[PDB]
Amino acid sequence: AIEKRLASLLTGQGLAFRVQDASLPGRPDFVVDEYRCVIFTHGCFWHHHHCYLFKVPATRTEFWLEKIGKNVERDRRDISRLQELGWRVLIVWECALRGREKLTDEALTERLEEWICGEGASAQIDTQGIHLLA
Ligand SMILES: [Zn+2]
Repeated sequence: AIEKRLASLLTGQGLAFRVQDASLPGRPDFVVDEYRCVIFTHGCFWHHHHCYLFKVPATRTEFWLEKIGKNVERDRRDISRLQELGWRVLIVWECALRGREKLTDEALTERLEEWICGEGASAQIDTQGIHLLA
């Protein structure tokens, strides 16, 4: 589900990028060839984030937890394969992009500028800032 916010923010920074790229593991939402980095915009429910957007469904609970667990394992392998290929990976969680605690365009823009152009190690952005992936 292509993120409007991010396409316009990346465009404003002067960067060229590909979107929803099926040629790379995980089909990353945005790919910036010039800086060897890819960006995923993950939903907090489907990818099992630890924030307030994560809610356990009251119906077929076990089924849902098993399914979302499998999504997480698949995400870990896609991220490892990308890194083995030489890509840096950023995950921007949904809680940073939409809803009550979302970042301002200014805060979000500054974190993107430093991470892309400063060649930061793989990381993830949430409502509390930027964190390494490992
Ligand atoms: Zn979240």
